[PDB]
Amino acid sequence: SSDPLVVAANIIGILHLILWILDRL
Amino acid sequence: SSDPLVVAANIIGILHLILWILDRL
Amino acid sequence: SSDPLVVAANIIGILHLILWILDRL
Amino acid sequence: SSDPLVVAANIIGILHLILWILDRL
Ligand SMILES: [Ca+2]
Ligand SMILES: [Ca+2]
Ligand SMILES: [Ca+2]
Repeated sequence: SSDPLVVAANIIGILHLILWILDRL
Repeated sequence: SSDPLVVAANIIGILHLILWILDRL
Repeated sequence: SSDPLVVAANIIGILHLILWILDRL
Repeated sequence: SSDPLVVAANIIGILHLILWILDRL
């Protein structure tokens, strides 16, 4: 299986990066 | 039995995301 | 082996940190 | 033992959060 906390970590990090890039652009 | 390291990572990432959103708003 | 999801977490985090530093400077 | 890839994830996120706060403050 996969750790649900690591998936959550990825989701949070990906969203933060995406929202920040779109904010700047 | 969750990994505290991974829990810490989620707390940091989520706090950072929330603090950044609220600052931009 | 290493968890691919933890590898993705590092890649995302360090990319975000690098892009933000570069943006600011 | 602790997973070093998870330690690094915490170090990156913590550094990034701190740098961003200090930059805003
Ligand atoms: Ca503000
Ligand atoms: Ca710039
Ligand atoms: Ca500044």
